[PDB]
Amino acid sequence: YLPPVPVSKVVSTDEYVARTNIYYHAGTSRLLAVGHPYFP
Amino acid sequence: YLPPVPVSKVVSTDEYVARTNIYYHAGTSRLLAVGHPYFPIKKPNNNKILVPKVSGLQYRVFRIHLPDPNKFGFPDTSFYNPDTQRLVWACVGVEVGRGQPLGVGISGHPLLNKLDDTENASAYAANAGVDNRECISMDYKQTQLCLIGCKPPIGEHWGKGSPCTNVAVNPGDCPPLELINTVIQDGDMVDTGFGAMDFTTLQANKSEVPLDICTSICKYPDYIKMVSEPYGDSLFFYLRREQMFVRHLFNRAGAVGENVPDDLYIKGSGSTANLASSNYFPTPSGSMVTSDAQIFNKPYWLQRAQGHNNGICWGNQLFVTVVDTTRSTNMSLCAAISTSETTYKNTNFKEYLRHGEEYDLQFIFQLCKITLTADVMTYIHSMNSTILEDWNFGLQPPPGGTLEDTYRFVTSQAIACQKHTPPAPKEDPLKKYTFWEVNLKEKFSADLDQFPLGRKFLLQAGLKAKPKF
Amino acid sequence: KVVSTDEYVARTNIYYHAGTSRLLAVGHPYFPIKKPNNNKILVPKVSGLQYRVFRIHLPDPNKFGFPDTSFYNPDTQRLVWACVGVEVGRGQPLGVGISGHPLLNKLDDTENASAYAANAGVDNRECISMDYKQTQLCLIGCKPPIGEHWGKGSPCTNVAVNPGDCPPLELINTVIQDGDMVDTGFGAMDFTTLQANKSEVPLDICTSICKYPDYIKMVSEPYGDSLFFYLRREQMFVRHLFNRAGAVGENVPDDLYIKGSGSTANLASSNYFPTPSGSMVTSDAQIFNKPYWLQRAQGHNNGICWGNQLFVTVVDTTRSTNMSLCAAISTSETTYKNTNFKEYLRHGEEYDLQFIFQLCKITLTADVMTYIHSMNSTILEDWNFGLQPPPGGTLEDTYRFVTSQAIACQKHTPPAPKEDPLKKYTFWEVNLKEKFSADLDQFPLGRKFLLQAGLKAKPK
Amino acid sequence: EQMFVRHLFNRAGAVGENVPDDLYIKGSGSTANLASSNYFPTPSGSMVTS
Repeated sequence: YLPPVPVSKVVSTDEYVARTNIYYHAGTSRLLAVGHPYFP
Repeated sequence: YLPPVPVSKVVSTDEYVARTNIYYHAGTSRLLAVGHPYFPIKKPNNNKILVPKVSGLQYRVFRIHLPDPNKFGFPDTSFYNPDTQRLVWACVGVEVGRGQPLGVGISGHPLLNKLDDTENASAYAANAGVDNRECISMDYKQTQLCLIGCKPPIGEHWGKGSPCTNVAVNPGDCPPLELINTVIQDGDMVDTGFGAMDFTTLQANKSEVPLDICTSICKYPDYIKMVSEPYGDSLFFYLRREQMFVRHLFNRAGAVGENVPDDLYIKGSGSTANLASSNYFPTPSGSMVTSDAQIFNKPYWLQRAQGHNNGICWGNQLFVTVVDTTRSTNMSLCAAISTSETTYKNTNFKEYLRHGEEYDLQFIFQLCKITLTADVMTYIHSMNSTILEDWNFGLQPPPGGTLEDTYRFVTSQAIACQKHTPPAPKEDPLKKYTFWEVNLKEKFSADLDQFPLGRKFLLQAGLKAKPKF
Repeated sequence: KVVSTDEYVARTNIYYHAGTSRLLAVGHPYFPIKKPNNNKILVPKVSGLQYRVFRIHLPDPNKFGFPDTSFYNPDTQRLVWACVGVEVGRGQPLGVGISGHPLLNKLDDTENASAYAANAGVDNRECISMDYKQTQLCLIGCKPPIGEHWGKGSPCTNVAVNPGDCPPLELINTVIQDGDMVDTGFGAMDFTTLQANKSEVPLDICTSICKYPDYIKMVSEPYGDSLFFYLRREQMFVRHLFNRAGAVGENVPDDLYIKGSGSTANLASSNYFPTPSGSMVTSDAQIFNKPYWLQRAQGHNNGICWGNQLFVTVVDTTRSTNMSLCAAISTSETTYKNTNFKEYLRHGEEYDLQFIFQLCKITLTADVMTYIHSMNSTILEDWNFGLQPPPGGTLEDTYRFVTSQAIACQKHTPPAPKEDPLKKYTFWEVNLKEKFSADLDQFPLGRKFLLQAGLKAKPK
Repeated sequence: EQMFVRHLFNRAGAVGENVPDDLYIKGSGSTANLASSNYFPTPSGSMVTS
């Protein structure tokens, strides 16, 4: 044997991507849920 | 007194070996096993096993073959002469994956020699009848360990040998004890905290412990004798954590072997006319299990080991032995033989017990070459000569002797002559010793980047693998 | 003005190592085994709770030449060994053992009682057991470990002691011997003398005097050569609360309470004692199977072992596990019976010792000679410096004596093979004399000694 | 995550399979019959910390 190299490399994303200067944020107000534990 | 020179004094393997630039990886998909904890399942009339007996407390023994490097060419092979030299694999780093959700299992026995509680008793105990054995269970000591090296792990246990002959042994005598080393086989049992020995021979009652261990010989590793090896190639590395604590205190019940000399106490009377049995044994109790003390699912990195081997695996062969108590959870399910009747009854439901097992192995490796001179050849031939066979110098070949030309005579076998059978498959002397097997031979790859584990190997050494575009 | 030994001593370039194969011991925990009529022991009594005492001889260095001996004058000087580093191997699978006693003075539970207790009969003793305090310790030095215990002395004579009096107490040092017992948390004393009942504690300790080290007096030694080093870890916690039952020695003055009646007409016994309870054992708190490295110790000895002698004493509670097996006197009958099975109890023991050593020389002057001779002069005997001119002008041999004409009756001088004056004090023994080797590389332990200082692995 | 043991119980129902005898010795009287073999733990949460 010898390994053939039929591979496309799957690559680290940080290769082609490019980082910018800008940031944002958003968030929910809050979440609230009520129910019974044992059965519906 | 010196006294002489030659030993030649075993050396650090890192002397003559040289390290290369290339690395590889391969790993199994994964492994799973299913089997009842308590006893194996077989057809009642037959001896053939219907279902294999498996439980976490069974040890695991992994044997792993590697394909001969020197069959395996390279992208650029020029950098060495394959004639004057050889290639040998080296093991840099190792991982053990374990995927089950963590939880404790357990065992018991239906009949167990017991008197009563020793912790608190209002009045003196009752008279000893026949067979007060009861159905009681306990948890085993929690434990984690890991073992790696090219030679099988070396075990030890208590056991009975032959009493020196002066007094003729009568039935009921105390059999003498002997300390015994042995090779470790799969399916063997961890200590429960009762120590490594043979219950089968030394325990006649057969009821003195919970089932799982009653049959076989629990064994335990001796770091000393192992690490004591001159080459260290038994094991070059290991880790362990374990803990235990007391829960209950009981009494054996049976014929007293010996009574304490009176002078160690004072005569009783009435309820105290007689002395209760002297025996006591603890009930081991596992403790809080944490995600922290898990020693797995985390990479390891080796450079220097107590032995002189540095990650060298001779004969394309490598051993790993690992045992966990943490996944011991036993799921229990029920099947209904009759689905119609709407009144609950204990009659309708059989019960079975099956236990899950989840392993994975991923092994880094490094590549190495060896120069040959006499001293070289000598030094090896001392260590293990069998190694030489699978390699080809040169063979020796025989300066060590040649066969005298086996007789081949043309006979139908119907002629008056003996049988002859064409020989020689066997390459393993240890084939006597059974244990779990996996083959990797096909799985190697030359690019770390594509695997989860490896890229850490990069990250530890940094060094972009060179994905530029 | 005692001085730091490191003043006059000088350190050499050479090291050695040797060690035992292993040590192995078997015995029964609770009492020794002997032929019933005889006094001869059939099986030795052994349990982890017994202390261990290791005595180790070294061969005289100055009998032992060197590859190149030129670097010193063996006449003007000597050679003495030094102990750099030490290891204790322990191989058993870790697990806790236990003890009890079939008869124990007890009343009833003190923790919760619905109604007042019953009337005291005669002998309510019961069969109850407990776990001992888990403990680990280590001891190293050239003089034996000094123990201490409670004990009874002689009361001053004013009042004549009547039976039933409180014996006064005495604090007593002694040399520590093998087979002696750790504290259970009941403190070092003699039960045998001070406890008449003999049933008040579980068996193992009932016989002998448990003892405990006094760091003070020991470390108080002016030369420190008792022990130069040590470590300890231990823990305990409560489990149960009980009452003695017996004749009241003294009643509390009433004013400390109010009179009862009915059920409360009488006062229950005042006594209480805890039941010690060992805790969860871990692989971490194990202090063993790991190297040690000494440079400076509290005493002025720096690893000097005089008289080729060295002491190690170590006790563990962690391996106390007691395996129990059964033999069948009748193998035939298929109906289970408690009749068929005798029971025995045996307990395992595993030790190993590996000792680094360093090599050292001593110059002599008067000041030298004096200062030693002060410390321990017996040391000078085993060396060659001390002279000591002898006498002995004339003798008369009269030969021959069996000839039965009476010349005097005869030779009386055996008395001095005696070397150890402590030969009275028995304890476990091992001889290393034969085992030394000159090269660390071939041993598991040593190469670490290299690694700690690095240095070359040496060529090839 | 973390867990530890609290109690030890027995299923009750039709026995799926009986252990081969040779792993024990015949009972009698109270021991004439074998209790069910099963066991299962009762998991117990532990001290929660901030």
